Amino acid sequence: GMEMQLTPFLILLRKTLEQLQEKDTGNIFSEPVPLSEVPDYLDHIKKPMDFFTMKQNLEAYRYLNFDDFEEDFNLIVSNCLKYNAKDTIFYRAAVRLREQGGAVLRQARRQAEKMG
Ligand SMILES: [K+]
Ligand SMILES: [K+]
Ligand SMILES: [K+]
Ligand SMILES: [K+]
Repeated sequence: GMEMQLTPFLILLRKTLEQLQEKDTGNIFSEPVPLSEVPDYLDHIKKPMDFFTMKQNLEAYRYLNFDDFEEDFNLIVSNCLKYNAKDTIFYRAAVRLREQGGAVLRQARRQAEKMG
């Protein structure tokens, strides 16, 4: 709302991004999928996303609401489910990350709501 301040909001997103990365204990989503090694990746995936790209977007002031930040985290998970077969560790790690990251985002959303 009209009382929310830029700096406190961005510090909340920086802490939330660190918490979401802490849940990716495999470091699967740290960096963009390398297209030289996975050349069919963009056949399936229209908007690649990863935690490094999210950190760049955050520090470029591209996240000015909570839902745009959440949408990019959800894209990390949804892209992994789309590309990888259900029997893979990567697919099951993305399902887990959706669960654990959802809990991180619920606590962070309460802090955003208290900024008015
Ligand atoms: K990590
Ligand atoms: K992936
Ligand atoms: K599953
Ligand atoms: K899911």
